[PDB]
Amino acid sequence: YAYLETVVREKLDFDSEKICCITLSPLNVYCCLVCGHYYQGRHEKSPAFIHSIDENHHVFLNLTSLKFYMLPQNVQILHDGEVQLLNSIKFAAYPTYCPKDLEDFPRQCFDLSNRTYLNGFIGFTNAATYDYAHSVLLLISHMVPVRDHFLLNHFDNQGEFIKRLSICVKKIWSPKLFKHHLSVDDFVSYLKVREGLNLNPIDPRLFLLWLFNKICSSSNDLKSILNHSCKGKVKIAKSESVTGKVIVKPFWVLTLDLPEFSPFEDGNSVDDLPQINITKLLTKFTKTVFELTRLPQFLIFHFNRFDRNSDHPVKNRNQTLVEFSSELEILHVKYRLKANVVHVVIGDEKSHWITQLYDNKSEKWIEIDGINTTEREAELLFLKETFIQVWEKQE
Ligand SMILES: [Zn+2]
Repeated sequence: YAYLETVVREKLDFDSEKICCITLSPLNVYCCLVCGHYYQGRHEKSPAFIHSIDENHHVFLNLTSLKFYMLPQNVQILHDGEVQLLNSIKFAAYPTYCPKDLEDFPRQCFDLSNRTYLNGFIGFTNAATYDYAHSVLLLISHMVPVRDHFLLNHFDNQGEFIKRLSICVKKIWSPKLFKHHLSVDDFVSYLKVREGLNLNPIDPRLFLLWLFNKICSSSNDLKSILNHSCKGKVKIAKSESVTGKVIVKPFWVLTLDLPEFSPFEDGNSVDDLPQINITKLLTKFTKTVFELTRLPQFLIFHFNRFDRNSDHPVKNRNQTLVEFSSELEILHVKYRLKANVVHVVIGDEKSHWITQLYDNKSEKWIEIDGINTTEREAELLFLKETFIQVWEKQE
């Protein structure tokens, strides 16, 4: 254990692509726990073994089996579980939870630089590229029954996609992060390279639908939980008694169409701009007849901002001001707002996506924009352009 004082936790990032930085191989990759680079190991002549002699760095983590090794001794560090430093590092690579930990989530935590964060309510690097994916991962990680299943189970038997996704969800909730933000560049890049994710354009709705469908085709357990918790159903219906066509359509996400909008009208006050209350968008179902015949525990709405089959879809998007508060009722079933994905503008204008999430325990809204988090007031959330919302059914 003499070498454990050489470990430098601040250099360790386990969100990176798991490849050897010398051979670019993904096979048998180790992380050097002194400098944090990855090396294929661990036999003589391997990059990790050579690194250990030439750079004088001797403590490694096998990134696949999570066992610790001394090199060039080439011996496993046993009882790594009794060693605080080692527990800490193994937890950074693969957070573990028991049911009672979840009872005190979320809570204020501190990263290694003593920056405080509320666990589960953290941001992500490279929002310029992956903001649409950050919002979707946060949404699904904050649906308690889905989150709990990912945090408390292991997924070595359900294929590479489900294992990688489970690890993202486990890190999103980690109360012991070394730094208070995550990278999911490699996860999203893996989806494009190996799981055929190739939508262009893409946005939080298209990616949420893709990700729910991919989860369902990959895991029978998660399929049954998403089907039960998230999947709604709409029924559309119209001397000789005709019964008339009845379609029952399941949905993950219910699209609410906004009133016709002209991008060329300008004004200098909010009362000059079009507005509509969310309850009025739902009139369709609460007044051919449309009915929500299955109301899920989590009801996800999409506000149809974009006409993608016309020129400059972002610039010409429907900017009707959608008004909502934190509660809603649909034919006597009450819901409370839990998540709000907002569209921000930064050839066409470019979309940027930010995610606001509700914490029941402290009763605060936290807005996650890139790695920044800011509290927001509930009554003013609707002033930004809402795109997707998650509502949770109340007893
Ligand atoms: Zn090193």
